[PDB]
Amino acid sequence: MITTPLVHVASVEKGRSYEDFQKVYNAIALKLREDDEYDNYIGYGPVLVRLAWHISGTWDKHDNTGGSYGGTYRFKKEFNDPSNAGLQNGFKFLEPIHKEFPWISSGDLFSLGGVTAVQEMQGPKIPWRAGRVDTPEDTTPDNGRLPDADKDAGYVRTFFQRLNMNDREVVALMGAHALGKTHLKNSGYEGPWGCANNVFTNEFYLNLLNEDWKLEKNDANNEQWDSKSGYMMLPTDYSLIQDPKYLSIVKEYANDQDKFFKDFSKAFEKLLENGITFPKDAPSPFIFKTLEEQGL
Ligand code: HEM
Repeated sequence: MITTPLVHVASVEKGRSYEDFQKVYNAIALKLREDDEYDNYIGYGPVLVRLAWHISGTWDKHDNTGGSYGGTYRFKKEFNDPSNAGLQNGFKFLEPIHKEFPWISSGDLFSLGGVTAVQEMQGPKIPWRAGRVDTPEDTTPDNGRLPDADKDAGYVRTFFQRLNMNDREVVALMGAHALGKTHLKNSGYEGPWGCANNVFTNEFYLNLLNEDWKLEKNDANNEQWDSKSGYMMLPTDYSLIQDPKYLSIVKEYANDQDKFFKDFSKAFEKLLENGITFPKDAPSPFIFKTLEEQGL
């Protein structure tokens, strides 16, 4: 025995088109607007984006294991990954939604939520594609493919390689750290990254470059970069600044929100599609209208 990389073919939910997804979208979107009290009124947007990434983040380019495709997060093994501590809130918010549209696969719904959360938070438009098919439980990836936080630029670069992401991709995607914040209880990390943490903007790069960062120890006994302004950064975050390579992307993005959003949009979609072979007859990526765009 030899390891051919699996091949995952996207098969659109039987009989669904643009209009159906848009509906899933608006639901998620409306429920975001409605459950505003979550996490100190930060809302469910950031967790939802955290959920889409972590479901895609199990991917291993070599043997085509993990990734969005299978919706394996719905299983225990994955669901209980110490790395996904806190994600249950997102699962919990997506549920009722899955009730209303039972016909959507899990990878599809989970991926779709992140996209929504992104657009709903005024970030860019992320072209999405349907077609992920739930896979059995044995197809769940063992715990541990998710990055550790107490590392450096070397680790982060080596890590992203497994997901086929390059430096510009890594920095673009990291910017999502402007959303939500760290909860000690989840991660051993505590605190926000900046002020506008439920509106997607380039705040993370700016902060990274303009604040006065100091390595301290949290109540969890780990080290984090604290700014006097009350923000924080992970070591992996602070590293985007020690690497010289990384550092000029950060500057470019802190300099142009615009580029930043294009770069992210293209990479986030990639993250969400890693591992899936879409047939050529497959349709194009949809691009959901936001509620606003819809007058809803
Ligand atoms: C080196 C890579 C990464 C590491 C080590 C890292 C780790 C972290 C940690 C530990 C937290 C706090 C979790 C908690 O305590 O609730 C966090 C939060 C989160 N992560 Fe990352 N992150 C990684 C990559 C990224 C990626 C690429 C994305 C999205 C594109 C991102 C999006 C988020 C967001 C939006 C949250 C906020 C979660 C919330 O507010 O509950 N992260 N991540």
